[PDB]
Amino acid sequence: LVKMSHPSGDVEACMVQVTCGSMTLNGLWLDNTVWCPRHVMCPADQLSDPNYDALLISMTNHSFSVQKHIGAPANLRVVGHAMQGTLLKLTVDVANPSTPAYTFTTVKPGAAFSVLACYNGRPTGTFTVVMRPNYTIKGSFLCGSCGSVGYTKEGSVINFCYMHQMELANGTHTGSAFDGTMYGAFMDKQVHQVQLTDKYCSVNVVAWLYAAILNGCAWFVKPNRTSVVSFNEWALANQFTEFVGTQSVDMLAVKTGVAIEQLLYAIQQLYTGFQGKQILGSTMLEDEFTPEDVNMQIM
Amino acid sequence: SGLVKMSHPSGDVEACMVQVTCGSMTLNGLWLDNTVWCPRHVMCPADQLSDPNYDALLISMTNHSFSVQKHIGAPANLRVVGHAMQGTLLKLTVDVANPSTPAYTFTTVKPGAAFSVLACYNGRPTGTFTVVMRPNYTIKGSFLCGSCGSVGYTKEGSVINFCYMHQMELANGTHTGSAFDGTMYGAFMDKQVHQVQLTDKYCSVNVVAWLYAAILNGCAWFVKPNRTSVVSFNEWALANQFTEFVGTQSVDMLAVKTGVAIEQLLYAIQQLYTGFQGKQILGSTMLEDEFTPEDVNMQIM
Ligand SMILES: COc1cccc2[nH]c(C(=O)N[C@@H](CC(C)C)C(=O)N[C@@H](C[C@@H]3CCNC3=O)C(=O)c3nc4ccccc4s3)cc12
Ligand SMILES: COc1cccc2[nH]c(C(=O)N[C@@H](CC(C)C)C(=O)N[C@@H](C[C@@H]3CCNC3=O)C(=O)c3nc4ccccc4s3)cc12
Repeated sequence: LVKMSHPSGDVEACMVQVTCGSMTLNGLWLDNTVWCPRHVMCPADQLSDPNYDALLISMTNHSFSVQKHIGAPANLRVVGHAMQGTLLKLTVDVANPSTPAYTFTTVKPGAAFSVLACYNGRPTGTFTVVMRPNYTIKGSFLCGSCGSVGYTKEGSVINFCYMHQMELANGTHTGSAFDGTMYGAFMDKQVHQVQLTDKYCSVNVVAWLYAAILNGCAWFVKPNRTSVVSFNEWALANQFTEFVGTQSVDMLAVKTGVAIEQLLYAIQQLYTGFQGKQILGSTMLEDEFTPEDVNMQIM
Repeated sequence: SGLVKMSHPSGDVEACMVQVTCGSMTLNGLWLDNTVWCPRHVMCPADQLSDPNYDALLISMTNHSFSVQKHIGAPANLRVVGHAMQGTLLKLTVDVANPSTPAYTFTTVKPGAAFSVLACYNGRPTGTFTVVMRPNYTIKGSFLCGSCGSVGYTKEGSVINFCYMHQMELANGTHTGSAFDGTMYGAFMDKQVHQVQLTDKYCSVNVVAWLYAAILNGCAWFVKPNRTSVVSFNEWALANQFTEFVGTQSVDMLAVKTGVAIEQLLYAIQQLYTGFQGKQILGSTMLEDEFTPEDVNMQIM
């Protein structure tokens, strides 16, 4: 089991640098559109309390500059601007000839996606995270990473789901979907913001227990069962997300012969502590791997 | 913690992966300029995998024995016009130079150092991850049948350093391969026989970096005034499944920034190994050695 992200090449060919005044960050160029965080527009004196409508009104196409540094580098001309939630939709005069097939999806808590971290329009690293139940991610981002992009891929279509915007007071990160809505209803302004209390992603804990059984670690499997409905009611009071079955979990159920309901019962017992024992070398429940991960990695 | 498993963006290496077939055997290869590198056991008949005679096998080959195809991006009219064997790898010469060859070197990676892996099947990139070379010359990767010829690399400036070509999964979950000079890591053999790795060890210098990352995040309950010298720690390490600590400039920057000395963390390690005393560090109840000093310097700064 490793943290496995998609190959980033197709997304690399879409990264650009966006400049507005003396401010810069990353943007994503698809077709004739460049997407980027709207706080490019924001003077340093207005970061803590910005008026984005007033700021956008004071912009012309000419306020915005877009540079591509990767591939055959190019200057693009901004021929239109618009604001969509927390994102800027610039229109440019050239279409990206390396535009992949893509959609815009919103990731759900517990689901994994790949992030391409960039600075000044240059990809520097790639990693994968799961969206946390409190709609933050446990990333690795520094000043200037804003506009870095998160995505999944089904076959050859890339599903863009995340554009990075902020690091909260705790170690964690958040950003917006490409409809422009910030995950977790956080605000793109320079203010201290307190996230909700996080939860265990139940379906990923289940996936992880199936991975243990697949590896010969099954000491926690008992005949006792907890129904999904019973589990989900118990989950409300215990900081666990609602469990929603999928095809991937069922395949692990069929492969191991252990029913989902036996592991939901197991989670309720192990949540109190492992009483001296370990599971896959761990003393705590692991929710950072998905059923798809376990399926694919241990095919 | 602000620490993730950070790989280099794979686009450079994706544009170099190809599929190499010899008879009815297939795996991945690496296309750079007029050369395609792939594991030599693509030459071996399944009946003979357990005991190959790669010298005899190579004599038996002609240029026409090998077929190379690039499926991704712009595809492949690739004709093999030369072949050769270098250690456990084949070096094939092809008549088209890869137009997307990155600046590259071949360097052997050392235990404790991290590198990016591009996992591929039948010439198609499917995933990327990063690993640290274990002190017993294995990596804890995620590889299935057909991943052979997948590549591990690091990147310095514009220069890709290719350090690993995938070859085997040992009887534990664990993986090994060769450097591009042709030598298998750990002197394993590329043949279909059971092989036992040497015992693995904690990478002391990476554990030190991780504790520094803890201090940088305000997690410093484990820091005491007590110290253990490098010499005394390294003598302790031979007795306790830890690698020799070798300090570097990257570790020094961490020590200066935090104001906690390496030797304080060497003492902390000796205590934390015996037990975390019901506490955790960066969300872990056990020492973590899969993050390098360079990792912490880059990701936390
Ligand atoms: C009292 O203030 C705080 C209290 C407690 C926690 C806090 N967090 C933040 C906060 O996150 N600010 C956002 C900015 C806001 C406006 C979205 C921000 O700095 N994003 C970074 C990535 C950040 C930085 C650290 N690593 C993270 O990934 C980024 O790349 C860029 N920002 C700008 C801004 C202007 C121009 C170019 C760029 S580029 C402020 C804050
Ligand atoms: C009784 O012998 C054993 C006892 C105990 C543990 C063992 N492990 C291995 C062993 O690993 N063999 C090598 C192959 C050898 C010869 C280096 C191998 O299967 N490589 C795989 C990747 C492996 C497979 C599972 N996931 C891993 O990454 C691969 O991709 C390909 N192999 C071939 C082989 C021939 C033609 C095309 C391809 S393509 C043998 C063995």
